Amino acid sequence: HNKVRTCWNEGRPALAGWLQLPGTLHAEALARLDYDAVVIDMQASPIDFGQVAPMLIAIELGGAEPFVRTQVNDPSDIMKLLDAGAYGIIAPMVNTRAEAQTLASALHYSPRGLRSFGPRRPSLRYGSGYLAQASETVVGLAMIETREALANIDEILSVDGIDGVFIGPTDLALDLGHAPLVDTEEAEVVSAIAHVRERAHAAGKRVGIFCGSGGFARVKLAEGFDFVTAAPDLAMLSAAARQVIADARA
Amino acid sequence: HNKVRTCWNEGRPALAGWLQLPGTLHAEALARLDYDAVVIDMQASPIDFGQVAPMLIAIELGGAEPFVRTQVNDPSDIMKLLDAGAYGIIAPMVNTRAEAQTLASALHYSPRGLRSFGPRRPSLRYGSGYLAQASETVVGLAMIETREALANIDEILSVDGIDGVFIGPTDLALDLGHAPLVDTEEAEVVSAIAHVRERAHAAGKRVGIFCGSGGFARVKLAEGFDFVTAAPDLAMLSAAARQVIADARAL
Amino acid sequence: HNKVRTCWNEGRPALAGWLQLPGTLHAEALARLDYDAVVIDMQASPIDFGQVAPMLIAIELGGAEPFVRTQVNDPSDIMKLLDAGAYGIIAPMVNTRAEAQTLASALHYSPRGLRSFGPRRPSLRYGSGYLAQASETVVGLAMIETREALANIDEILSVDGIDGVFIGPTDLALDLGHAPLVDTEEAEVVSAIAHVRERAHAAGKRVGIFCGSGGFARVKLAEGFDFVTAAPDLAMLSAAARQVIADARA
Amino acid sequence: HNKVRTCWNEGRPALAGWLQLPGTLHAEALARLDYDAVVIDMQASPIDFGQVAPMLIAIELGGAEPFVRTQVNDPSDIMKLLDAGAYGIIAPMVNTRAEAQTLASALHYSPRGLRSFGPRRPSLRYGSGYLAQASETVVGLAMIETREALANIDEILSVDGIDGVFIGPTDLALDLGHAPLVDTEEAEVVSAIAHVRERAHAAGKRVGIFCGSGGFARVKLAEGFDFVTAAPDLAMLSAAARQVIADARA
Amino acid sequence: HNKVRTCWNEGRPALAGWLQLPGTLHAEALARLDYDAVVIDMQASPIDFGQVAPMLIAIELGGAEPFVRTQVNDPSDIMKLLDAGAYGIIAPMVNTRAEAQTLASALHYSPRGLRSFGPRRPSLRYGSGYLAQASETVVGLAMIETREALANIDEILSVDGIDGVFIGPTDLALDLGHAPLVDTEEAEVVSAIAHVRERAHAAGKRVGIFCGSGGFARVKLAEGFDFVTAAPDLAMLSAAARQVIADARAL
Amino acid sequence: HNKVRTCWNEGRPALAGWLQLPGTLHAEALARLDYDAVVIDMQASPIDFGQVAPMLIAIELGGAEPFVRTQVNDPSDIMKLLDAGAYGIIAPMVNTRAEAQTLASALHYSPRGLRSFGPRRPSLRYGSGYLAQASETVVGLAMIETREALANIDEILSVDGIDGVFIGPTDLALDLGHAPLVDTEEAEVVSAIAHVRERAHAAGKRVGIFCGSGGFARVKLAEGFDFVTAAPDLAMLSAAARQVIADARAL
Ligand SMILES: [Br-]
Ligand SMILES: [Br-]
Ligand SMILES: [Br-]
Ligand SMILES: [Br-]
Ligand SMILES: [Br-]
Ligand SMILES: [Br-]
Ligand SMILES: [K+]
Ligand SMILES: [K+]
Ligand SMILES: [K+]
Ligand SMILES: [K+]
Ligand SMILES: [K+]
Ligand SMILES: [K+]
Ligand SMILES: [Mg+2]
Ligand SMILES: [Mg+2]
Ligand SMILES: [Mg+2]
Ligand SMILES: [Mg+2]
Ligand SMILES: [Mg+2]
Ligand SMILES: [Mg+2]
Repeated sequence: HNKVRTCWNEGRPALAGWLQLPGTLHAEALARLDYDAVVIDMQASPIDFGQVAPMLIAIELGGAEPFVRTQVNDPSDIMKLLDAGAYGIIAPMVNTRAEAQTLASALHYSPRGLRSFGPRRPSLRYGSGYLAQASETVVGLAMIETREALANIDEILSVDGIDGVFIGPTDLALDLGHAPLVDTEEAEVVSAIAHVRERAHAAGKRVGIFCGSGGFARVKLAEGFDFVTAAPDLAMLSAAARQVIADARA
Repeated sequence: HNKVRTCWNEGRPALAGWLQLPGTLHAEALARLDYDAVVIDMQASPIDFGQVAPMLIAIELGGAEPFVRTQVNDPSDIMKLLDAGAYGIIAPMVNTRAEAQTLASALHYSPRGLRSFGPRRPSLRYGSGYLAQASETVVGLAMIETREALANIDEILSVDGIDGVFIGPTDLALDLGHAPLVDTEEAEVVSAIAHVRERAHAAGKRVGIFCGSGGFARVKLAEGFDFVTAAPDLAMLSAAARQVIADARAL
Repeated sequence: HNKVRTCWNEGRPALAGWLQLPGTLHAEALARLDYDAVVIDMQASPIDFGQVAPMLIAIELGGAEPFVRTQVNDPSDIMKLLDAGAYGIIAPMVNTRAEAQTLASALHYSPRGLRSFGPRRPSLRYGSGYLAQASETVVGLAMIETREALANIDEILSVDGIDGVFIGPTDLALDLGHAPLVDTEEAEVVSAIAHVRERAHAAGKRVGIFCGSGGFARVKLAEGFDFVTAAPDLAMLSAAARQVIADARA
Repeated sequence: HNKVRTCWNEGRPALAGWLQLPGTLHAEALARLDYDAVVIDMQASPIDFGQVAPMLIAIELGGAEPFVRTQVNDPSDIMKLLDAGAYGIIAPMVNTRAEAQTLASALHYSPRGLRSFGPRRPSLRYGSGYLAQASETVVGLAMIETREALANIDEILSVDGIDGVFIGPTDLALDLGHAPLVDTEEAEVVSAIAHVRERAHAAGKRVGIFCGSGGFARVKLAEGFDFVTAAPDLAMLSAAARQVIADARA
Repeated sequence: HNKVRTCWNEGRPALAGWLQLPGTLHAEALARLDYDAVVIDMQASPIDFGQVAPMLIAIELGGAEPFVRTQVNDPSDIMKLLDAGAYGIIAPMVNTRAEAQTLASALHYSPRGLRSFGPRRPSLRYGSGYLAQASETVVGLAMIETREALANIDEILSVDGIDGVFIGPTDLALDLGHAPLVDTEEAEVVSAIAHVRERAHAAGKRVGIFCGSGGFARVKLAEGFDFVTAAPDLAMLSAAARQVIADARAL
Repeated sequence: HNKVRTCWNEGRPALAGWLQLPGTLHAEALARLDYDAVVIDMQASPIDFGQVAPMLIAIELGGAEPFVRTQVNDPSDIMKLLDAGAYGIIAPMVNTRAEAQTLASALHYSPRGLRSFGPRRPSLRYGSGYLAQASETVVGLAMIETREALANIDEILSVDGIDGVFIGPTDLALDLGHAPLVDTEEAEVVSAIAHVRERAHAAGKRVGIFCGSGGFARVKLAEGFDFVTAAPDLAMLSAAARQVIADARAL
């Protein structure tokens, strides 16, 4: 079973890791922590497909559901990843109902979508009965990180075949005319985010958000978020080394 | 100029990072911090030659001195790394004078060593007049992490063409019959490390040490070690994540 | 000369291999067998471009025409591959005349198409006279694997600059509302396939099909197919190991 | 600062290298020569993203501004590269004002464009003030290599958010119905190129051109070109080895 | 637990696959079959360290024990593989007791061997209390494929810290002056293999063998070999394809 | 047939290219020129096993004989390259007869050597009846680039199973106390090279040499060297670019 979906079915949210660094060793290492999922970021990173492919295997062995935030909302790229044992897709810059249908169409075999049939790695996981349950095995979120996304939120949330939406808070803050700051106090950004969540849950759909600290993720979890990511590997690693250095040199 | 040798020339220590994770992005980032050097571990890691080459380029662009802890003390492996712009070499399990001579032979052109001439990247960095300073551009440390190497410390320090030694405290604890624990303070191991430190300085040679934490590294800097590494990327990242998860899930 | 095109000119079909596993050693090994071509599958596989590039070289040394089934019908991806010594392109999910023109446009230098000029590997094969013969050196098939493709078959086959079409029988079976089974007996799927072939040959164009067994490929060859692939490396390798195990344990 | 932009601000053109061969050693080596920039060609080459990523680092260490000629004018591919320390983008086959706006939109953060915010490598170069100066740090050229591009030159040059255009002379010669020859004497091709340059400078925008010899680049430099590339690594390497062989065998 | 050592503990053989082809997709797939272990050949293959690391992860996710046949019997190569989650080691051309001691030294922490401590992947799999069972988590086999190794079988079996040996029948045939043919039954070679088998069991040590076919492997299981590999991916794939082509082109 | 051995059989020299740059595109292109062979330098370069494998395939498709200058003279490294379709081996720093014997052992199947049997690519190229000609399909050269190797030239040439030697003039100049300069004509080094050439031919053995330029290579062909390499890709590319830049920026 999909571990995030089994979180949701058992009435609780998922906490996910977020990797910008390529490779299998930190991926597995983080996956064995009390993360329900680890997201590989193929957008704001040097991670291409050759590197993602072994990292999905690493996360699954680690005991976390492999998730990928794609470079772009592209049906054929999303389908390749599904076939490689990506079991969650987060599509950036989903701004319209049409783009969200485009996302949906990639996540589901006909007749519900137009997903190409060749399930190399999921067939090994789920076996010859994969077709029947393929849809439930995969989690699909549209990212909301523009003013336009915000305006089209109900129409995006109308789209059958996506589990929910995922807030890109830095892109969202920037396009709102504010500082691209993670975990921001900026009142407009904060109200926009709360508005996205309320609309999502009213549409009976799931909402997630990207966090830069445990402190902030704790708060989002308390406010009812279903899928919270904290924190990117490079940011935690950078912060950790800065502390090691200041402690060593004090 | 070698950033580590500059520290040493002004009679100050060098502080170095330590990578077990392949990739250029974290190698550049940590290199931009207040690290004098960044060591790529090619031993206890999934980093092979193909991954190491571009990480060297990134650490150098970062503005730290590129260091490698080799898989093994093998002269052909060491030479190929130096030609790929390793300016720092930490050769593991150097247990005998013969083995220090073998390290030494790789770090120096004839007649001082038998290093092969083909310095693809060094000649790009130091241009004309690289050869004239080749030996000083490179830093070479013999790793002490065995009973045998503890016994043979004086003969290892006698070898002209090495700068000094580098302690592996966990592997030394293990080989002295004790728990292989991070930043060990097992009394006997503490004694053996103190002895190595003193014999390095008595010999006019630099002494360095592997640290798993900022606390231990600060104490080693205070004990006058010349080269302190702190801490491995993977151990810093796992602890960082464990803490972010505990704060996220806290009542 | 293109070995598949020289098959066709000499009044006989091509039998091609089908690789989902990355690497050069099996590629060369299979290429030296009595395969006229080996197809690299960049869709239902972890094969990205970094891995495809050496595999094209391996197949050509092996003595088989390097063919690639792309992730997607994309002009710029197809052009890169041509430039890397892909000499056959099979484009998945070609559903409309417009998408088939899009395919055609990538395969041909102006004025016949809008192929970007920079023929890194074909220049080495064919020399400074490559331009004059570039078109004949490359084989272009549109895949037919949807109901929509089926409906638009004559219009697809109308498009100047494609050699023919290639049936995706599992995607085709699935979208027809049937089991995604290779080498299927399902009567609708079988009639649809026979209909695609008849229309193709009536349009004086070539038709191929993907097979999962030698038994089935034999039949398609007999029915007049011009380009038959059997069988994917992973499927033959999986089947072979299952036999080795049952023989060893009997 | 961007070294090409500082060339232009100081009233002089840029001479750039052009790499079709993957890897870091020749990249750094060429970057330390009296090249102001080195362009990595991801179109007419086997260079994918995994190989480009370390080559950008190599060029920057070498002391030349890392430039990339993309496979295709794609917003999400261009954005990934920016984030990887590509500081110049040359987009091939820019044929219309709309495609040039598409290019522009990728190069600039909102509100001037819709660039996704996650500046992994430029943040390390420029620091926390990167946002304010992001636009100036990057150089954007639209390639003109079709008749259609030629026809739409004023409209392309109208687009705010591109520095200028870059002539693809072989594709341009080919589509003009002439031989795809580098550094061509063909009178129509020569007049078209001179016309592109004149229109560019009249629009107060920058113009570049791809060259195959130092002799030709010298001439383009004299005619007022702002960004001249000479010559592709494989072509110089091939020519050099042919000379070595003829000298050795004489 | 080591799936091979579990087979052995219940006094049953282990059956293992054999990969010469790089990639994670076929390594996972074959690992999901009724193979106890899957050996990655890093000797007679284009598989280097960079490709081997993710194949280990895939075989383990597949649910077979990850095994490696090394390029050479070299302790630093063996240690780096064990730390990357090789739980099974087959070291080629082990011809002398000294060479078995050298294999042995890599497979065990001090004081039983001189394995370096840095178990990145093993500590993730076996968590707390890995060190307490480290030796049993790993399986190490000395390869017998020479005249010299045939002569020295008893002294190789005497070495405490190896589980047993692994026969290379083709390389042994070749070195005994005979055609290097797959699953050879050359009378003299058959005698030499039988002798190795008997001296392994007399010594209380496990004995294994390379098979190129399911037929030969079944006979070896019947002769009581403890570890049988069958058959190499590339040889299984070429024969599979040859047969599909012959059926496709048949009248 | 081996293109180098064919040259030799008709008593003509072989001319070879030399790659320090990873990638298949330039390896194919230069192989299509009038080069008899193309040597991949795995020593003074960032080329590891993973990059070397597909470059061999490209040089062979190019229509030149695939050659490798190894990182080190190590039999397991040499064997794995031959099985990956290296048909030409240049082993560096071969200084003693023992070291030539060690090269020799890797190039030949028993009983003439102890090469492991697993010829994945060679058996694809030469099909049935590869084994019958395996030794002649491969060319092996001992590199002379030291004082020691100059002294021991006669005992190195005595070793049956090597074709001859390959001079590294820069490394030989360096080790003889002189400037390590490209295509050196330092009088003493010229003497040492002439002596090596004469002792190779006296011994009935082939002699080859590293050239950094077409001029030097032409002179060596004229002095009757049997194998001349000219010139490294990276040195040819940097000079080519320097010249294109100087012409571009000229008044
Ligand atoms: Br945790
Ligand atoms: Br963050
Ligand atoms: Br066949
Ligand atoms: Br199939
Ligand atoms: Br210059
Ligand atoms: Br050109
Ligand atoms: K977990
Ligand atoms: K620094
Ligand atoms: K064939
Ligand atoms: K420069
Ligand atoms: K299994
Ligand atoms: K040739
Ligand atoms: Mg965003
Ligand atoms: Mg040398
Ligand atoms: Mg399909
Ligand atoms: Mg063009
Ligand atoms: Mg150690
Ligand atoms: Mg063997």
